[PDB]
Amino acid sequence: FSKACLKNVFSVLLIFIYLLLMAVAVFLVYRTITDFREKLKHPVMSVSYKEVDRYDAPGIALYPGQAQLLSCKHHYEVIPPLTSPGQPGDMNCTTQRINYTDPFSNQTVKSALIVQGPREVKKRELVFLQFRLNKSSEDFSAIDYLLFSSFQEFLQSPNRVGFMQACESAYSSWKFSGGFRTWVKMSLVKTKEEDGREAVEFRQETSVVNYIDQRPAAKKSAQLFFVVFEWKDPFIQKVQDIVTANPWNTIALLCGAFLALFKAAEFAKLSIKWMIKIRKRYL
Amino acid sequence: FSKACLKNVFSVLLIFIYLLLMAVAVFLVYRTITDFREKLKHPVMSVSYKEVDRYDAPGIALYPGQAQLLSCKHHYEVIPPLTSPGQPGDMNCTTQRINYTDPFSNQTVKSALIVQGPREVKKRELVFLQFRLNKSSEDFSAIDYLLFSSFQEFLQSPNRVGFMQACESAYSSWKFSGGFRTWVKMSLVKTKEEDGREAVEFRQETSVVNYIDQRPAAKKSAQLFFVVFEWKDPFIQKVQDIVTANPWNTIALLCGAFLALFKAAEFAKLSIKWMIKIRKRYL
Amino acid sequence: FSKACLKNVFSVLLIFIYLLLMAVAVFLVYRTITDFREKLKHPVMSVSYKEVDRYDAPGIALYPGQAQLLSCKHHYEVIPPLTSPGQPGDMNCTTQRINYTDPFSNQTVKSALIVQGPREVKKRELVFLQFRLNKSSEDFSAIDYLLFSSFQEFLQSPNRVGFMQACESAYSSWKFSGGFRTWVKMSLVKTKEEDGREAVEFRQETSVVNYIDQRPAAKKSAQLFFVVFEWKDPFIQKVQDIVTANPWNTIALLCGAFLALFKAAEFAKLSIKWMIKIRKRYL
Ligand SMILES: *[C@@H]1O[C@H](CO)[C@@H](O)[C@H](O)[C@H]1NC(C)=O
Ligand SMILES: *[C@@H]1O[C@H](CO)[C@@H](O)[C@H](O)[C@H]1NC(C)=O
Ligand SMILES: *[C@@H]1O[C@H](CO)[C@@H](O)[C@H](O)[C@H]1NC(C)=O
Ligand SMILES: *[C@@H]1O[C@H](CO)[C@@H](O)[C@H](O)[C@H]1NC(C)=O
Ligand SMILES: *[C@@H]1O[C@H](CO)[C@@H](O)[C@H](O)[C@H]1NC(C)=O
Ligand SMILES: *[C@@H]1O[C@H](CO)[C@@H](O)[C@H](O)[C@H]1NC(C)=O
Ligand SMILES: *[C@@H]1O[C@H](CO)[C@@H](O)[C@H](O)[C@H]1NC(C)=O
Ligand SMILES: *[C@@H]1O[C@H](CO)[C@@H](O)[C@H](O)[C@H]1NC(C)=O
Ligand SMILES: *[C@@H]1O[C@H](CO)[C@@H](O)[C@H](O)[C@H]1NC(C)=O
Ligand SMILES: *[C@@H]1O[C@H](CO)[C@@H](O)[C@H](O)[C@H]1NC(C)=O
Ligand SMILES: *[C@@H]1O[C@H](CO)[C@@H](O)[C@H](O)[C@H]1NC(C)=O
Ligand SMILES: *[C@@H]1O[C@H](CO)[C@@H](O)[C@H](O)[C@H]1NC(C)=O
Repeated sequence: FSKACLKNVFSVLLIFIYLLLMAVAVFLVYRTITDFREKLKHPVMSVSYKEVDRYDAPGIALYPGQAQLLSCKHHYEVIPPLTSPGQPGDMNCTTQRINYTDPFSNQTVKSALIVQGPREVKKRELVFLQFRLNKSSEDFSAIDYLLFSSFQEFLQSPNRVGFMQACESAYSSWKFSGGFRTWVKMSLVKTKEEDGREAVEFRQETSVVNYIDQRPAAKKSAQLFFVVFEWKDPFIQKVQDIVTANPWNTIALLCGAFLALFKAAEFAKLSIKWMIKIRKRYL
Repeated sequence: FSKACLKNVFSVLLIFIYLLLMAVAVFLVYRTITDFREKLKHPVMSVSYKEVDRYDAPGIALYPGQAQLLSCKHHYEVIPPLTSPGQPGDMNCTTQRINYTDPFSNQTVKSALIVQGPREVKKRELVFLQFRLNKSSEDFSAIDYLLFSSFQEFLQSPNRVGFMQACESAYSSWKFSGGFRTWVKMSLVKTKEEDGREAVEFRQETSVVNYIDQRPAAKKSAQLFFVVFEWKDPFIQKVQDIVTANPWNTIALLCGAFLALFKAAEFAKLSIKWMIKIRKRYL
Repeated sequence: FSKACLKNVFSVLLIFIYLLLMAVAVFLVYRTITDFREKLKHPVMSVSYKEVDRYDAPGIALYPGQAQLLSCKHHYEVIPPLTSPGQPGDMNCTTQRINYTDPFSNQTVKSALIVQGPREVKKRELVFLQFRLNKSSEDFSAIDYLLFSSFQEFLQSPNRVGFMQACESAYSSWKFSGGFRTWVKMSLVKTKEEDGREAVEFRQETSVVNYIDQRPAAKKSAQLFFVVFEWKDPFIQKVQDIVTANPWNTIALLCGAFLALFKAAEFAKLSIKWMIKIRKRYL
């Protein structure tokens, strides 16, 4: 009746209390393990993928030098035929300009043009950029570009100079050539270091397409650069410490270890009792 | 004797029965967990690789437009020197032609030429294709291609039109340029969605090689396209829900949780008995 | 006092002995499982990443044929402007030459030039190579290259001929074109087979940049090849058998299975005692 129900309730709450205590002990051991692992250098890391409905707009830092940005536009899955190559027109995108001292030599000041990238991967959104360089005594006509995760973070950055140097430290620098159109499909990788900081890196796939110049031969001295930026897939890659990335495996291992210790203690007590009984029976 | 053996057999079969019951309960809990997980959106997914002796022949959907397929051939690890570039000859491969309305605009009807790809990765099998385009008023001379997993599935597809649209929805579209030879190394990725459907995607690595035209200057108006398709490695990538991909980790976690619950119940019973005995001894 | 301390010490050492025995049994079962898995063909494999402070210098096997290696140099993050393209000069790197019969046809003897690659990824170390080919009646001007893990291993190899054939068996062969500069970012993948042997493979990302030739028109007959080699990131990928790569998950599963078996045995004994008591009470 009432007494049996009260006893059952007391037993259930005591079970819950002991479960809470066991969870606390297991969590403390896991916290100790993670604290030890965080101070290791070069640990083994695991990989995971996560799908996104829409991407945060990335930042494309271009280094045209003397080349003038002729045109930048947003398109969906297709680029309409060029109205007049080599002519300025239709320049309407979110762009910023930043000068910063190169972190590797300190002799050269890099001037970068930051462009907001595309967001809608599931609609094949494209950012199409056209540059024109009048003349250059240098060989290997190319424009260098760099990719970073967020344009908004750069916009609200307190420094905006150390941000660009930190971006240059990342391994996301490439070049695209003149006289060609480069289709770039970018992929996002995020690595979680033991300090808690996130390092963002970009993979790329490229398609290089020759450009046919029907402009007059007198106008062929200038060089035209065409580049297209889009997201390859809605999957973001995440590299994280193998123990920290999957806490549940370590929790299961620790629970098994504790239960094994309890079992071993019970067997030791049983063996002690057995030996005591054997000694008593013998003498 | 007989009685002891019978008792031992009964105990062993009872142990097996209880093990079956525990396995049934653990499987039911795992099934409930997976049913909950399947209705989540954008979960964390794990990656695995599997080696294959031979590949299923893929489907290469090319969009030449006005370009004529001059030649297609299968080679092993090397391509013999061209007998006569720009001339038709040696066109012998499994090819099919399909017209379908583009799923993104519905104004344009895409005409695709499907080619059966290579299978023997361990023999470096190559599919070599040569196209020729007489003239084109458009710039950016390129031919678009798409990759899908199985040519046989397309061959036996009941629709053959929705199949191509679904393939176009996948993120496996690229282009290759004229006046160059493009060596394409493809890699296969298969993603298992929670609905049970498999999404197939292709990664690519490209080598672009300039083509030297020794044909007469009067014949240089036409543009030549050369493309090579082969498998990069015998490893197929598989991306799957992290809980579903490794059921054994979840099984171990659930077994540990159940044993912890049993241990907690035993400790609660022991504590109840201890307190009852203490109360009896005190008064 | 002394007796209680001695009893506690004996109990603790017996607990340790039983824990050692349980660990031995679990390790034996895991060893049996791994021995069974090692004889499987095409198993499921997991992936992990490991960071490195510095890379072991790789081996770049180039196949110039009739092209002469004009220049090879080591640079950090930037290549100074060319003093005089097409002219020999500044050839100072660790290079070796090897002839070996091709393992696929045995009719052709491949002559390879091995170059020691870069090591310091965190300093963006670059290996820059320039070749010059006087004339060639063949089309598709390209130079084939292959990548292998260690130059030192090739240097101390007892055979040096079977080593190159085994390297050619690996899926790390590409080409780079003349009249262009190819920036190659390489990534290292190591696969552990069940036999214990390690297979090394290379991924690559390429940037192709057009080269502007201001040399006199009489000197344009020769073709110039420019290639740059560097490491993309300090992360090495490792693909290994899923059971062997994460032994701790299997250890946790086996510990849970053993504890479940012990629990089932205890429940069977309790049920046997219950039924015996019920039979005694009834009659
Ligand atoms: C495009 O440019 C025009 C003028 O250059 C501007 O008024 C318009 O807002 C721009 N649209 C977008 C989407 O950038
Ligand atoms: C940045 O440097 C460029 C020259 O490279 C020049 O426009 C000026 O010095 C700087 N621009 C601004 C807006 O500070
Ligand atoms: C360049 O200047 C920066 C900041 O003053 C310094 O940290 C770096 O060591 C310098 N590099 C040299 C002197 O090579
Ligand atoms: C530089 O480019 C402009 C295009 O904005 C062109 O009008 C001008 O003629 C070019 N300079 C020379 C010297 O041709
Ligand atoms: C190659 O083509 C010829 C005729 O064009 C045909 O008879 C032969 O069967 C073809 N072989 C292959 C392997 O496609
Ligand atoms: C497909 O379209 C092409 C024109 O693009 C033309 O051959 C014809 O209309 C269609 N071919 C077939 C076989 O239905
Ligand atoms: C194109 O037509 C298809 C099928 O009729 C339709 O689903 C799609 O919304 C249309 N797109 C438009 C009207 O932009
Ligand atoms: C079109 O290509 C064919 C090759 O099949 C060639 O004979 C013909 O002359 C070309 N057309 C023109 C107008 O040159
Ligand atoms: C560069 O070459 C010169 C002579 O060609 C040689 O003396 C020097 O040791 C070389 N340095 C390096 C770093 O290879
Ligand atoms: C290797 O072959 C080349 C010709 O391809 C020639 O130098 C010679 O036969 C061999 N060289 C050496 C050093 O054995
Ligand atoms: C080429 O020679 C090698 C070694 O003698 C042999 O293993 C291979 O089968 C040969 N290939 C042929 C005859 O096609
Ligand atoms: C071959 O190349 C050399 C450069 O070392 C050059 O001097 C020579 O003239 C070339 N041969 C011919 C036939 O031009």
